[PDB]
Amino acid sequence: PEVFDLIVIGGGPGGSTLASFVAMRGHRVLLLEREAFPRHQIGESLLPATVHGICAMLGLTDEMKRAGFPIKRGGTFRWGKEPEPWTFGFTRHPDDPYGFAYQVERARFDDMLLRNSERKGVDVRERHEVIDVLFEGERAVGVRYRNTEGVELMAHARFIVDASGNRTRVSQAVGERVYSRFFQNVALYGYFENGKRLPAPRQGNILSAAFQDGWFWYIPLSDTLTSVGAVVSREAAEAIKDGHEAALLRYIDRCPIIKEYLAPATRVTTGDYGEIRIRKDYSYCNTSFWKNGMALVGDAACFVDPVFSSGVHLATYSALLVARAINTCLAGEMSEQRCFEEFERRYRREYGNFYQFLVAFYDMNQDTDSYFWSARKIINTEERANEAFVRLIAGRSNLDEPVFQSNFMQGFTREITELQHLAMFGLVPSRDGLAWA
Ligand SMILES: Cc1cc2nc3c(=O)[nH]c(=O)nc-3n(C[C@H](O)[C@H](O)[C@H](O)COP(=O)(O)OP(=O)(O)OC[C@H]3O[C@@H](n4cnc5c(N)ncnc54)[C@H](O)[C@@H]3O)c2cc1C
Ligand SMILES: [Cl-]
Repeated sequence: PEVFDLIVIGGGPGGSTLASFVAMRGHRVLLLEREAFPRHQIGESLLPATVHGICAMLGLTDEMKRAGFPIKRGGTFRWGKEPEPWTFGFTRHPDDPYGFAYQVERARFDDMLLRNSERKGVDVRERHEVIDVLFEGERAVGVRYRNTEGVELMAHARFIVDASGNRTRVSQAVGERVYSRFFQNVALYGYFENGKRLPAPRQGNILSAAFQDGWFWYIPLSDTLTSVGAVVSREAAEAIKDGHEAALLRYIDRCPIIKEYLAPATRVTTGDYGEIRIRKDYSYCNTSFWKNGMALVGDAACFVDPVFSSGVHLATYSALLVARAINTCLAGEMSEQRCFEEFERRYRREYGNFYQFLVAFYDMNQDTDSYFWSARKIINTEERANEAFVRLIAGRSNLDEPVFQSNFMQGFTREITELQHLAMFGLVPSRDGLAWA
């Protein structure tokens, strides 16, 4: 049974990124991926930190350029108080640092990434499904898998990392997955050909649009292809079944901007983009991201919600953080505890930043007759007590007098909240950036 420095379970952006970064330091890594690449996965809109930070460190800048991925300068939102769409840009000027990102076909993007792993020296093996992580001495020491044929084998390493995404079958070995009560949403999504684009030089921007029952994303993948998804209540899903296509089509009709952008369009009916998928119970965090010899990265560890497109960034950032722990420990410096505690602290900080901001962002949409939006509001009480206090001591307690009248990780249990509080409170990289100094 083969011996490695690291075994990575899953070859999406989390797994391939971590594998590459440790192999780049000259270590033995195996990466097992259940599927044969290329394969469809949701998660198409990217951020500059991944495009200009991660992908540059991986040495993929040039290959990204040549791919023909639409260039994402920011996004447009129909969201909040006003009906008119507003826009954001990553930077004030088009070409200054971290100025843009891409809208990617994940099949091609992940494949591109996994191929780069190989070339970086990673032993990647497709059609290989991990079944169990193996423990000895209270430490993760290997995995059981099935290879390309039905054959059950084993492999061993000093470190085992679950990068196997939301359907991980091994994460419970590290911690308990705890679902957010706030982001209790289901996404229903398909692909459309020949749909319209945003104006100006913004054709490649993501568009997200709120309507009465939730919100839509609208991501251009090429001149002809658009990813389109409705994010609605979990409760609505339990009645979209036996009628996937009809549910989405009816949702499209009920969102003006999406209705108009898809009027010229035909839905893809064949291939990987001809299906309409559902994702449910996607918002969660684990009670722990590492134990002893094992770590969780990407969707295996935690996920917030698709608005503002943070998933691939989180996966790739956590991959870098784990890579640094592994590259620093395999060099006999520091300790496993110091390095993996730093990993979890940093990861929870970035996850927490997005969680907090997205709760407030959901809260800012005004739609007073929407059940969906009314149930996705910041739960205050203490601010309302404060406001009443302040009204009183300003001389304004009389609300009938016209002369005078002219929290944290919401939706989570205490355990997640406390872990997040410690990490956020409400080490520096080596010159290489591949380990800790
Ligand atoms: C509705 C929806 C919309 C989203 N939109 C965006 C977006 O616009 N932008 C963005 O950045 N993110 C988006 N995300 C999130 C994004 O999908 C994920 O965050 C991202 O794919 C995480 O990558 P990963 O490497 O951790 O996992 P994955 O991409 O899921 O890859 C894990 C890999 O592990 C493999 N695997 C599974 N089990 C095993 C096993 N037993 N053994 C071996 N291999 C296994 C799988 O085949 C897969 O290839 C969205 C998510 C949802 C739910
Ligand atoms: Cl996301």
